[PDB]
Amino acid sequence: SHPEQSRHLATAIPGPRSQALIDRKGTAVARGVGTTMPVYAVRAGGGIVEDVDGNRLIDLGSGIAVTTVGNSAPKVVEAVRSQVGDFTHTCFMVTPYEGYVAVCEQLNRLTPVRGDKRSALFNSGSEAVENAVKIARSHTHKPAVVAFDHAYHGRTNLTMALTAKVMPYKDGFGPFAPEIYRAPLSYPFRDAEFGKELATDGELAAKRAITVIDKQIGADNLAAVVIEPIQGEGGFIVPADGFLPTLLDWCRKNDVVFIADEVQTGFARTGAMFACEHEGIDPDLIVTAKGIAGGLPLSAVTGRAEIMDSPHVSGLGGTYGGNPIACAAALATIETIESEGLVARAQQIEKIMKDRLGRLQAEDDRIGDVRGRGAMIAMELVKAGTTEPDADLTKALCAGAHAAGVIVLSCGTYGNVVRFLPPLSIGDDLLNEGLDVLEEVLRG
Amino acid sequence: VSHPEQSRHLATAIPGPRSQALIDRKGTAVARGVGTTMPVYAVRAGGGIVEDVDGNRLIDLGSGIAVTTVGNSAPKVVEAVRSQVGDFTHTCFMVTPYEGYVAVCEQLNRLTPVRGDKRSALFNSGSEAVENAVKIARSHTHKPAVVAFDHAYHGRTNLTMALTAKVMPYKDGFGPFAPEIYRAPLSYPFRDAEFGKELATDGELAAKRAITVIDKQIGADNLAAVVIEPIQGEGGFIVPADGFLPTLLDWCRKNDVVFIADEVQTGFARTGAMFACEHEGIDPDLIVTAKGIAGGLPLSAVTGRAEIMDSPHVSGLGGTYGGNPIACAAALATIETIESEGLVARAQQIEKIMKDRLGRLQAEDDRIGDVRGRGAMIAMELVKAGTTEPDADLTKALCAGAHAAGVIVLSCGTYGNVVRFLPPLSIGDDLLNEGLDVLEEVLRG
Repeated sequence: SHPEQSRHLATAIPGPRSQALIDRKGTAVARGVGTTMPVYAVRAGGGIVEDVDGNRLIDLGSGIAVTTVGNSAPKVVEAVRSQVGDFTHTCFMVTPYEGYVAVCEQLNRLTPVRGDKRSALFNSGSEAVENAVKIARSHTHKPAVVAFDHAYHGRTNLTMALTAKVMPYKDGFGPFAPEIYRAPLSYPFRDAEFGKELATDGELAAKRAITVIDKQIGADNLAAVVIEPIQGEGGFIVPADGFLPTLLDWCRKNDVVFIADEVQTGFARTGAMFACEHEGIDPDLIVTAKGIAGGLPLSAVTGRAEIMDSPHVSGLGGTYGGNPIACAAALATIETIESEGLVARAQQIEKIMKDRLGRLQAEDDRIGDVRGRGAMIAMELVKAGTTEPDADLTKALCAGAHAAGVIVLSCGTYGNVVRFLPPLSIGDDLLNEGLDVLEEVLRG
Repeated sequence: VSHPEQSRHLATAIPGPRSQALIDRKGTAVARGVGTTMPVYAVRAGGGIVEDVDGNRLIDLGSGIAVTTVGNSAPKVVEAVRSQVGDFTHTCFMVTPYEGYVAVCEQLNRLTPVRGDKRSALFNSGSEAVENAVKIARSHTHKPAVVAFDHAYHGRTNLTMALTAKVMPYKDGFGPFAPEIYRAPLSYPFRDAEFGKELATDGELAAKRAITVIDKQIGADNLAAVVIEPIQGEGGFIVPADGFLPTLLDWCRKNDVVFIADEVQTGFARTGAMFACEHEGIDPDLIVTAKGIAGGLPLSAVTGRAEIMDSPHVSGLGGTYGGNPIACAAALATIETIESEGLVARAQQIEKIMKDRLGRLQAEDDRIGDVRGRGAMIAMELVKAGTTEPDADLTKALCAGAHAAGVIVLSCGTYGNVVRFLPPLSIGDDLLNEGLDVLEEVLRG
């Protein structure tokens, strides 16, 4: 039974029980673990998170794009409750189980990779990115990996290296994994300053990136190009059409592994099962996590078999990876997406969000850009009439929204992107109410 | 919760038909690099048994590589998970926090061998937790280098692969690796004895040799941290001579270097103490935990002195899933189970049984060169008779024979010649003795 599907302010935010927990957190948990919301969760589902003080908050974050099928989705709940009674863990590398194999089979069926495929399962998106890189290096016997401006790939030493922004992800945590290189990205809103055409000519932006890659790395030294189809933490940046196709074509001609990092965009989030579908991109490897298992810790790499099978037996794995409870949850998640038509639901949500935010942009020129696909939509805030970022306004907006019982996140290289990641279980009325709150706060 | 029948049972050949069908599916769906030890597919597990799809019931002497210490599907863990999942599966602690995360951190702070004011942070895997302990140490010290030891195992990410000593299969072809990672010599009494019997058990002098390497080849003013397992796990259940860890700790404290105890495998009752640092009264600066922490659910942690832990800036630590609320509920239940079922004492009982059985076997069979470990982390090292030459061939044959007779048993070691025993603390004496009987019978044959 989920919380009542209405916003409710029982107390000030934070309320007293949340504040008590904030004080406990401060004396038990390292300060490096930051928290966005000043409330403590007790129950969640549909479009709501209910806190320890009885407030019900509208969820426009889905736990950073994780609870796409909704928190405590009925199929996930049942799958976890059943499996936990059978076994919690055998370690797949010790005693295997059907759940792991079935999830790999489903990934192989569902992903935009073409031909014969194999998969492997881990826990976090960072681990899965690490394994995609291991796999590419093993297959190609080449060292280098290139990632892009505004990219985010995780918090391990190598995924920090792959990540572009230092504060807070990398600052003081190096030195970082070697032979990682940076290439320029298609970012239409900011590329427009140098030519309206370059803001829309994705093939040309890819050629700029290729020249960097060719000259500064060389295909014969390059294992892999890793890219998010839409940059997530970097600001919900959607590349100009032609950028991803041209990159993939270059990789295919130069024996370089094209790795799509769909940790955030994957599993119905962008109004397709995978965001690579929007331009018909068939990557060599695809990394998945977040929405894959309805909140349970699971991640994966799926890819062309000949690439995936290069690592030697026992060269991939980890103790917990592909946990049987998580696998049960992932199968339940897939079944939920397919049975409830959640890809189409993300499309419906895109229409509502782009309509509402577009009308807002029309009334407020501090909104420089509205962008994204499906239920991954954002607005970038700027000093009116310019592309100068306004992170101060972004912080103010988010703080005001939180005070009014709405969970909303920011992101961006310049800290000035307000993003929207509602779960696909949110109803239209709560989605529209959340956006109403943002409008009211922005007006004041 | 209803665990499988607590008896070994061979319903079919190993593998049976249903397992063979699954082996065939695995081969066409799963990357070959994900290896599997047992040729059987699990359906249910608990107590001291794993039951497979063909109805075979195998004796579990692996606990999923030291994870299901409290037993598979432990009653309190099952209850906690089932309760939590109905409330919420995930909010991201970094977005909307929840009490379970805080409560696990408070419990770690209370139970760990770190002294003074403490803080914790939660992740998913042991590799992630090691990575975090390193990030924390670097942030706090503003020094770059980290030293790990011969025979060390710390994980499968780029940096934890760097920290890990053995290349096959952990590192091979997966570099280049994270920079400013260095290697120092380890106390390994069995193999050190060839070079001096007295020296081999002098852990203080062993530490002094490692400190000389560290001083000369790195320098304290360039070194953020020393990371070490109290008993090396994948490297062979190597127990350092007494005085090694205390002397290393003392040097670190004198030289502003973070001493990181990697208790991913040794932690949470496994060694007959809550934490293995307790056996010599070591108080590390940071301690890494995972595996047994949450009864099989994916969770890991770093706990440490508050002034070190709080060095990273706000939002510098975390990850999307870390400290998942279902895993936190399982951790709280795991801790409660260890206390309520007296599992630390149970680990001590199992130590006695295993060391007595294996010591008798060693007296009768000169191919057993060494029997070592603590608690329910015990191993025997197999050698050519009369020597310390490793016998990986015998190890493999012994493990294969055991698997065919319905016993899950693992190997390890730098030279592939260590048979390890990691029974769950929920195993009955009779099944544990039966599992050991199987190993004996296979070894005789």
